[PDB]
Formats: sequence, C-alpha cells, structure tokens
Amino acid sequence: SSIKKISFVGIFSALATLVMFLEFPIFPQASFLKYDPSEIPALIVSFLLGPGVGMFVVLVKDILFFLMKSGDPVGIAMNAVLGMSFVGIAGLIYHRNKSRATAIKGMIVATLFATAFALGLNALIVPLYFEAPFELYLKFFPFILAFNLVKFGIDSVVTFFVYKKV
Ligand SMILES: Cc1cc2nc3c(=O)[nH]c(=O)nc-3n(C[C@H](O)[C@H](O)[C@H](O)CO)c2cc1C
Ligand SMILES: CCCCCCCCCO[C@@H]1O[C@H](CO)[C@@H](O)[C@H](O)[C@H]1O
Repeated sequence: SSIKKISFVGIFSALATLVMFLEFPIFPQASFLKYDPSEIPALIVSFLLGPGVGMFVVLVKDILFFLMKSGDPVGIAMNAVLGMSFVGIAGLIYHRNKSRATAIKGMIVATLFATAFALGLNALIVPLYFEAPFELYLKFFPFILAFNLVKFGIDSVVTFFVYKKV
C-alpha cells in the first residue's frame, strides 16, 4: 500500500544485493561467468508488483553491488542488462492472464530470450572486454549458452517451488 510496498521493494532489492555475494564461477574454464541466485527476489517482486518494478530492483541491486564491488562496470552492467530483461519479460507474460499458465510460459520464454540476448551481447563484448579477436568468443560460446540457460532456468524453477511451497 504505497508506503508499505516501497519498503517491501527496498528490503528485497537490498536482500538481492546481499545474495549476490555467494557468486561462484560454476564453469572452471569460464572464470568470468559467475552464478548468483539474486534474480529470484526480483522475479518474485515482478510477479506481485509488475514488470517495471522487478527491473527497478535488479537495477538498484547491481548499482549497490557495484558500489561495494567497484571494479566490474561492464560485468555488472551485463548482469543488469540481462537481469532486467529476464524479469520484465517474465513479468509481462504473467501480467495479462493472471492464470498460472502464463507464469511458466513467461519463464520458459524469458530464460530463452535472456540466453539469446547474452550471446548477441558477448559477441561484441567478449572481444572488446578481453581486447581480443572474435575467435575467443567462439571458444567461450557453448559455456555462455549453457550458463545463462542454467542460471535463468534454475531461477525459473526455484521461484516456482517458492510459489508451490505455500
Ligand atoms: C564478459 C562477461 C560476460 C557475461 N555473460 C553473462 C551471461 O552470459 N549470462 C549471465 O547471466 N551473466 C553474464 N555475466 C554476468 C557476470 O556473472 C556478473 O556480471 C559478474 O558480476 C561479472 O563481474 C557476464 C559478465 C562478463 C564480465
Ligand atoms: C513476497 C514474499 C516472498 C518470500 C521471500 C523470502 C526469501 C526469498 C525466497 O526464497 C529464498 O531465496 C534465497 C535467495 O535466493 C534462497 O537462498 C533461499 O534458499 C530461498 O529460500
């Protein structure tokens, strides 16, 4: 209820900023791809309060996380760009047919989109970030694909066993 909800968002984003400190590289080769489950707070916020609010959370989350981990602008900007895209799409699908069907149809789609958005993004970033030629990206390609497919897929199914578990 306005003031009651502003605080709810504020502590959930500050909750996600916390969870972002258990980030681990999962892939030993790809030390740049690091998994954190902080996209599960925003996915919950996006379902209750709307797609724009969910992106606001991951936006402020990564800003705070960047203020505390000052030294990864492009990486954090990548996580913010991919993160905002994951929740806003999942929020939008859920948000015209309250039917629980749109909950998973949005997560299946959002997981696929954010995965595709990551490959296209890294295509002109992994060359630029490592100041390398385009072939390095292609060495990393199946790991970038498997990562964001697993990261957002896990976040999709974990948020579902949160709604289930009630
Ligand atoms: C080159 C680079 C590529 C990244 N690619 C992805 C990605 O494909 N999917 C994802 O979820 N996060 C990705 N990240 C997010 C990363 O785990 C997070 O931003 C770390 O905080 C990097 O500092 C990427 C980060 C960098 C630096
Ligand atoms: C609007 C109310 C929503 C409920 C919020 C309670 C906490 C967040 C939901 O799940 C939790 O998230 C953590 C971080 O990702 C996980 O580590 C943890 O295992 C899991 O239990």
